[PDB]
Amino acid sequence: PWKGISGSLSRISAGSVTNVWGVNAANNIYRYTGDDAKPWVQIPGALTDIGAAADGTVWGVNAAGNIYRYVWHWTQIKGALKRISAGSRTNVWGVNAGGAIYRYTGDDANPWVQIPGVLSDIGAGADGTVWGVNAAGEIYRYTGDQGDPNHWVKIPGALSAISAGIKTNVWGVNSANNIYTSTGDDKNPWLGIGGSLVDIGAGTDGVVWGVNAGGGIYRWIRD
Amino acid sequence: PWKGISGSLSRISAGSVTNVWGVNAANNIYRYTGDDAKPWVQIPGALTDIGAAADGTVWGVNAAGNIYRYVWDSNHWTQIKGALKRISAGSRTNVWGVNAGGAIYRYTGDDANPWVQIPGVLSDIGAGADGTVWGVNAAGEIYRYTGDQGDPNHWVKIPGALSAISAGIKTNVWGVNSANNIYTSTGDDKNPWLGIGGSLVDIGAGTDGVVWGVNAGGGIYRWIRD
Amino acid sequence: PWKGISGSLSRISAGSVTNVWGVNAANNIYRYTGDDAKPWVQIPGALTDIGAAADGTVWGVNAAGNIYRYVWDSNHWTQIKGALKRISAGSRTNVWGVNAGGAIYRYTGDDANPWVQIPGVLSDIGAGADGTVWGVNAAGEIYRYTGDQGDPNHWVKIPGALSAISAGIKTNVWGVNSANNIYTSTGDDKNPWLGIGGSLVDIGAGTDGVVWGVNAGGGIYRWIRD
Amino acid sequence: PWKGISGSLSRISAGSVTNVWGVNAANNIYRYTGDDAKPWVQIPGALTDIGAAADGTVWGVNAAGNIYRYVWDSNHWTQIKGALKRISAGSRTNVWGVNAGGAIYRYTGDDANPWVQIPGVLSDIGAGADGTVWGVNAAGEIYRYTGDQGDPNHWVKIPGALSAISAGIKTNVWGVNSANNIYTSTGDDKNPWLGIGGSLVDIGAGTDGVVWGVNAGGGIYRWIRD
Ligand SMILES: CO[C@H]1[C@H](O)[C@H](O)[C@H](C)O[C@@H]1[Se]C
Ligand SMILES: CO[C@H]1[C@H](O)[C@H](O)[C@H](C)O[C@@H]1[Se]C
Ligand SMILES: CO[C@H]1[C@H](O)[C@H](O)[C@H](C)O[C@@H]1[Se]C
Ligand SMILES: CO[C@H]1[C@H](O)[C@H](O)[C@H](C)O[C@@H]1[Se]C
Ligand SMILES: CO[C@H]1[C@H](O)[C@H](O)[C@H](C)O[C@@H]1[Se]C
Ligand SMILES: CO[C@H]1[C@H](O)[C@H](O)[C@H](C)O[C@@H]1[Se]C
Ligand SMILES: CO[C@H]1[C@H](O)[C@H](O)[C@H](C)O[C@@H]1[Se]C
Ligand SMILES: CO[C@H]1[C@H](O)[C@H](O)[C@H](C)O[C@@H]1[Se]C
Ligand SMILES: CO[C@H]1[C@H](O)[C@H](O)[C@H](C)O[C@@H]1[Se]C
Ligand SMILES: CO[C@H]1[C@H](O)[C@H](O)[C@H](C)O[C@@H]1[Se]C
Ligand SMILES: CO[C@H]1[C@H](O)[C@H](O)[C@H](C)O[C@@H]1[Se]C
Ligand SMILES: CO[C@H]1[C@H](O)[C@H](O)[C@H](C)O[C@@H]1[Se]C
Ligand SMILES: CO[C@H]1[C@H](O)[C@H](O)[C@H](C)O[C@@H]1[Se]C
Ligand SMILES: CO[C@H]1[C@H](O)[C@H](O)[C@H](C)O[C@@H]1[Se]C
Ligand SMILES: CO[C@H]1[C@H](O)[C@H](O)[C@H](C)O[C@@H]1[Se]C
Ligand SMILES: CO[C@H]1[C@H](O)[C@H](O)[C@H](C)O[C@@H]1[Se]C
Ligand SMILES: CO[C@H]1[C@H](O)[C@H](O)[C@H](C)O[C@@H]1[Se]C
Ligand SMILES: CO[C@H]1[C@H](O)[C@H](O)[C@H](C)O[C@@H]1[Se]C
Ligand SMILES: CO[C@H]1[C@H](O)[C@H](O)[C@H](C)O[C@@H]1[Se]C
Ligand SMILES: CO[C@H]1[C@H](O)[C@H](O)[C@H](C)O[C@@H]1[Se]C
Ligand SMILES: CO[C@H]1[C@H](O)[C@H](O)[C@H](C)O[C@@H]1[Se]C
Ligand SMILES: [Mg+2]
Ligand SMILES: [Mg+2]
Ligand SMILES: [Mg+2]
Ligand SMILES: [Mg+2]
Repeated sequence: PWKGISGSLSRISAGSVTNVWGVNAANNIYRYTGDDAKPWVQIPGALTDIGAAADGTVWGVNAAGNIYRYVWHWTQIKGALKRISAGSRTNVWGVNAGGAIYRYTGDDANPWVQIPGVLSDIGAGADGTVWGVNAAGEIYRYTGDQGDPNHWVKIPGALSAISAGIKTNVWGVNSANNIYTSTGDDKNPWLGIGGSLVDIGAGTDGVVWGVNAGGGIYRWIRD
Repeated sequence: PWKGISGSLSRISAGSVTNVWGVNAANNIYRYTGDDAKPWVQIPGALTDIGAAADGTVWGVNAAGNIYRYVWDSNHWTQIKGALKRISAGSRTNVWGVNAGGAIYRYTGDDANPWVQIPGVLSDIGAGADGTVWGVNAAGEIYRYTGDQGDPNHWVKIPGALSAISAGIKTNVWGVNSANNIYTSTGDDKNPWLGIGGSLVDIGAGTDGVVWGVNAGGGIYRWIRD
Repeated sequence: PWKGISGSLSRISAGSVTNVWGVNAANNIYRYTGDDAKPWVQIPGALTDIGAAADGTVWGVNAAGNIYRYVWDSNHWTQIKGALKRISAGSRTNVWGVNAGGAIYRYTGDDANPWVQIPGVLSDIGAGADGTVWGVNAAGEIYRYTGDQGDPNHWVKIPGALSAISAGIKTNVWGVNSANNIYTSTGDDKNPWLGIGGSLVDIGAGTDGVVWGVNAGGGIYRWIRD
Repeated sequence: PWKGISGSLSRISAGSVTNVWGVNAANNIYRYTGDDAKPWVQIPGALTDIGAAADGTVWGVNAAGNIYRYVWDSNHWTQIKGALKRISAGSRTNVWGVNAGGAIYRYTGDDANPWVQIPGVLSDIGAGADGTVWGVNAAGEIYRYTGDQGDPNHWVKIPGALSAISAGIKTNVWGVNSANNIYTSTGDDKNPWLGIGGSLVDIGAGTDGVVWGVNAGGGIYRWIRD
């Protein structure tokens, strides 16, 4: 099931059990302390989406679309994005307000390359896994680095938010707030997990965190 | 070549050099200690197959078909609903099994609804930390999973014949045939197996390259490269 | 058994076979080179404890209690505000320490506000790449962190007595007691430790299975399995 | 020291102990089997440089400059548009090359638009699983990539001279100079290299610490620590 963790967040990302970040409705930024009794520290800045990777990589975008990378507070990286996901230093993707899709090049002076397609959310994993959903709710998995010249393969179902920590840990929520996890069977690809969430973050190590419409925060209790 | 390790085991699984478990003919459970002078510690419980992952995840099944996950606390094991005969854990997120009728199952991550059936028929399976999955059927035919890579037939047949298989990562795949001959994957599907000297009935191939096996008389071996 | 490695060190930390660091009695800092013929290179600075992670992260504290993180450039170290006496780095995201009054701290990832106090009292701590954390208190009592797993008491006591502890991953946990006796975790909380021949005063257990130690006379050892 | 391994190779790359590939003077391709008694299996195709990652990713270039990625199925290789002379694969997401005019390229993850030029001029490059990238230029000057860390000049020069370099992770960086002398990085940019006994013309340094090399007469060696 799910365990409630005190606090309020509107978007959340989990790269690993030790790297979990979110933003609240007001755009305040928080990182998970590892202490469930005192679970958040506020990190200076303002963001509306955030992507936290297994290796400690953290990227975010603000309401205007400005893009930032955490420097271990924030360095702006040129461009404009509306949603962002970071699975690792080398696998960072986002989408802009118009739905265009970009992947980070690793060159801060020329930081994005556009990837053909249209998406409204995206999840990028440490292992290179990339999944997305479009405005209508259609679901895609990236194949453009695997020889597919149409880049994306549609996977049945409908989701509004998605997160991929690894090939084997992919979760999303539909517009109704129903929660799904990928089965690993493209012909029968989702299994419903009880609960209601509006955003979700799935880590490479299996950790899964989510927030519901009211801002309540949950960690999946797999044991 | 192989280094002989003291003790007696019937099935074995290796996820990493620090997470290697086995079961003996009496169904006792043992974990490798890291010291070849005192290699095994008995973990309470009874199992007939076991899967141990690099991330620490350990799953097992017993003679009745009951399914267990190790909980790393003083309760030791939790029973997960269902019935399985063989099991393999590549990681927390990549756990597969085969039931007594040869049906194939993948763990869903929901203990309340824990398995989805994956099409096919197998007799042994090996799952890895990177999502890699290989299986063998009762006639010895060998398959690698493709159902998460857009293949509507779920599995691709790889030439050869094996009776047990293990695949802790895409790059470390090993099996044995019914005659106890040992093979490792070349990574070339058109020339897929290299014979390795020795004799084993079960094998465990870790994500980190460790390889452990057991032979028909209970003898235990670890692979030595240097 | 242990292989003796030349040189002299007082404390040691191993994150992986390629990231092993120590300090000597003079507070000089050394990094393992990967060649047992010329095993140490002195890194400029002065420290009394050090934590080295598999991901390359290295943290240290000096005799004054000052806290440093290695920056992997010609500046070498950056001072992080606060005071600590012992430190362990499992990864960039999992760094813990204990101060001179036994209070426990976890790194927040914000150098401007770097520590949160975790309830408890300890004298040594070992943090891993998977989030695993073990500690010991001054009476030798042993604890494993549970405060990120819903436990309002933050730690579970594990039977036994140790004075130094290291835990680079859930599956590779080692310690020494005040008499210099060496123990490794069995993974069974009801039968938790296996004695290992040898004698050490500090130990470092890597994510990849590497294990290094130092003895009371400064002697340095690496664990050999094969 | 080095262990000699049978066979003959001209260039080599090691991503992990289980993913090591090379090419010989005839441009034949070989993969390491894991058994030093029968160490190589020829993989069909022709290449002049190769990069093999810990995650299984393998890229290569041929004498014409054509670029290939291994597809782990019976087709073996897929050609990727462009021309390169040297290549290194740290992981699926971190692949770099140098073309015959010394221009530097990073893989974009889009086979239809596969390369972005990174400013600079190099003659060899080594990329790691953690994003680490090192290069050398034709005069032997050594650089480490900083262009993803806010540096508008993209590279920092590290003292010394090398002709081939490999960097499977931040903590395992090795090279050779034009005189075939072997060096490993100390992690101290002000005292950056340790000389290692032996003689090699190419080297591959894995994410897991494995190190392989080849010498001018085709001789193949693996580094042994214990
Ligand atoms: C993460 O939850 C936040 C919440 O969003 C509020 O900002 C509140 C004032 O602070 C809590 Se953290 C105690
Ligand atoms: C990440 O937070 C940003 C914020 O969104 C504003 O752009 C502000 C002007 O700069 C801060 Se960076 C401290
Ligand atoms: C990622 O930022 C994008 C931005 O969203 C615009 O599409 C702009 C036309 O292109 C930049 Se990338 C130069
Ligand atoms: C991922 O982008 C999708 C897009 O959202 C549309 O569904 C379009 C019809 O197909 C593309 Se896939 C090139
Ligand atoms: C993930 O897609 C879901 C979809 O959102 C609907 O809830 C539908 C009723 O079930 C599908 Se899963 C067959
Ligand atoms: C994660 O789903 C939550 C849901 O959002 C509601 O808060 C409900 C009251 O509790 C469930 Se937890 C089964
Ligand atoms: C692992 O080998 C075991 C063996 O299976 C027997 O249980 C025997 C009683 O003890 C040996 Se060593 C623990
Ligand atoms: C793993 O061992 C199992 C055992 O096989 C029995 O099913 C017993 C009922 O439960 C133990 Se675990 C309490
Ligand atoms: C994995 O367990 C299977 C079991 O073997 C049976 O096929 C049963 C009909 O379905 C269950 Se799925 C809980
Ligand atoms: C893996 O399952 C195999 C099965 O063993 C049979 O060979 C059957 C003819 O093919 C299925 Se693949 C759908
Ligand atoms: C792995 O398959 C083996 C098979 O089991 C037989 O030993 C056969 C003689 O050789 C094949 Se490898 C061509
Ligand atoms: C690591 O051992 C050191 C030792 O601590 C002394 O600094 C000595 C001067 O040199 C030996 Se070897 C570098
Ligand atoms: C790690 O070494 C430290 C040292 O202990 C001193 O505190 C000195 C003030 O700073 C050096 Se790093 C400049
Ligand atoms: C980690 O440093 C601690 C320090 O030891 C003191 O307890 C001080 C009162 O609080 C600081 Se937290 C910056
Ligand atoms: C880890 O801290 C321990 C402490 O050392 C004491 O044993 C105390 C009685 O228990 C606390 Se656990 C809240
Ligand atoms: C790790 O704990 C040790 C302890 O330090 C003593 O050596 C005691 C005699 O044995 C216990 Se292990 C039962
Ligand atoms: C890897 O070494 C090879 C060598 O390059 C030659 O192709 C030779 C014909 O066979 C040796 Se061993 C496969
Ligand atoms: C990797 O080998 C290549 C080879 O070099 C040739 O370019 C040929 C045209 O293609 C083979 Se792969 C079909
Ligand atoms: C990597 O290939 C390069 C190539 O070497 C040339 O510089 C060409 C002008 O640009 C291509 Se980028 C497809
Ligand atoms: C890596 O490229 C180097 C290049 O080799 C030259 O040394 C040039 C003077 O500096 C560039 Se760094 C912009
Ligand atoms: C790696 O750089 C080497 C260089 O190649 C020369 O061997 C020189 C004599 O020594 C430097 Se290391 C100071
Ligand atoms: Mg997201
Ligand atoms: Mg098995
Ligand atoms: Mg320590
Ligand atoms: Mg190379």
